[PDB]
Amino acid sequence: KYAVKLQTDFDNPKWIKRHKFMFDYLDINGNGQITLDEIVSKASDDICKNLGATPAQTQRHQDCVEAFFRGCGLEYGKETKFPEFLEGWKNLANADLAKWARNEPTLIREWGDAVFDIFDKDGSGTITLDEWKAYGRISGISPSEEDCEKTFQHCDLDNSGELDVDEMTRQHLGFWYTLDPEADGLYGNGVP
Ligand SMILES: O=C1N2C=C(c3ccc(O)cc3)N=C(Cc3ccccc3)C2=N[C@@]1(Cc1ccc(O)cc1)OO
Repeated sequence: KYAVKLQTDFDNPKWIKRHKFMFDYLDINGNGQITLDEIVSKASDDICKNLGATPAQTQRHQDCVEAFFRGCGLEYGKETKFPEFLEGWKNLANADLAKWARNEPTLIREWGDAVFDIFDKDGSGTITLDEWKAYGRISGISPSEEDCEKTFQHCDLDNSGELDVDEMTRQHLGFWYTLDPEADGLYGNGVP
């Protein structure tokens, strides 16, 4: 196991292409713009509803999603195009990396906590391969049952073969923020 690299690379076509792929994935209608309203609706009225989240869990998850995407520029009643979106990610990456460097919880970690809570009815605090496939399909970020397995092959699992928020946060920092080579493949062949 290795530490995460905090060095950014916002100019790398690979990092920009990754967020472009996701932006397009979020831009359902392909109108070239998204709104915090769509992101929150996807989070609360789609994902949380279909996973069977309680009212409380759904609210906490919404609060975290709202804070996260506000981090990268989004806002209610405001259309955000890719250019602004990308610039938003640079600021968020910088802001979250600054918090990590001071041992303050990051927005990416807090989003993770909300997601894991939905699958934590017994106290384990982890997510099993089967629950991730569920999340992958419902959220649409990894509908491929195969890619989800690759996610679990890629990540370091606990003694039960289960994924915990600490490891997933490590991976996401590298995948979404630093374009760390060690993170490549986190989502299988589903996200470049
Ligand atoms: O990381 C995640 N995501 C990143 C992006 C995303 C979006 C745009 C970009 O440019 C880059 C990345 N989009 C979605 C899907 C989603 C979007 C909006 C509302 C709800 C869900 C998403 N779901 C997560 C949630 C998560 C977070 C931390 C964890 O430890 C575990 C799980 O799972 O991997």
